[PDB]
Amino acid sequence: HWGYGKHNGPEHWHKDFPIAKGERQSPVDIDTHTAKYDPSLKPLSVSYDQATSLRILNNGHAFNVEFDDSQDKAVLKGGPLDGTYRLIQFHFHWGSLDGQGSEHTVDKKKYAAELHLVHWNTKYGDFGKAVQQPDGLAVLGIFLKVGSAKPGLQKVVDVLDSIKTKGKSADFTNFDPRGLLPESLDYWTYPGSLTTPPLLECVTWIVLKEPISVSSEQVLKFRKLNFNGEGEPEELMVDNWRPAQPLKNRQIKASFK
Ligand SMILES: NS(=O)(=O)c1nnc(NS(=O)(=O)c2ccccc2)s1
Ligand SMILES: [Zn+2]
Repeated sequence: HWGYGKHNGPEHWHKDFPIAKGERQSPVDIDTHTAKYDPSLKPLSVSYDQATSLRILNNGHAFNVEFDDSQDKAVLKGGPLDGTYRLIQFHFHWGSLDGQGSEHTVDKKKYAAELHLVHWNTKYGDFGKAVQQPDGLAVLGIFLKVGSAKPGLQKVVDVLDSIKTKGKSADFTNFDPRGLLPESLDYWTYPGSLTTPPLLECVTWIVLKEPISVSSEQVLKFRKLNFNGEGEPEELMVDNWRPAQPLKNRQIKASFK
């Protein structure tokens, strides 16, 4: 099965998922001097006041926090988007060391981790249909740097011991993702793909300029998770990030100058 090890990592994915060598794969390095300011881009509208989290799951390559998306509770609109996108899950990618872990990079700089808030376009009726469309998903990406603790993250950090191995899940209600956002919503955007198999090219990426800071202790707890199932030999869940892919015939646009 695919994963992040030496024998089944990103460099091998293309044998089972040939779209890995596609025209708009992600992630990609954001060159801040060649990104184009676009004054036509609108501010992001993040409406998370009615979000309903349900549970947290270790899926063997990350942990997902899942939300109820049966109704327009937590939605993303505006920015480069047309239409309403519903939040369905968030997850992180992180490194074994503080100098790596993010998927996108900024002028080749890597961050300690990257938060992905995944949303789908409600005009396609369900998530499975949305992932088959070029504008079906919108993922909000937020960088994490190591510094002062993020109070909003601690609820997540404290439950990780309950889902240490693959396939474990726990109830995770009344979590407010607003506590994970930076102060500013300035962003870069480009058309891209999921960064894990099946690597579908259905994503409008929105990457926030301002990182959030988390403490060393907080990220350390991430690194104690396991890729393996219970009873299996222990493999720590670290470096679950895909390297930057070529930009090809794409333009990254900036919401700010
Ligand atoms: N890193 S990333 O692109 O946001 C994603 N990686 N895995 C994801 N999972 S997911 O959206 O629930 C998903 C699950 C099944 C098929 C397509 C997408 S999103
Ligand atoms: Zn992701």
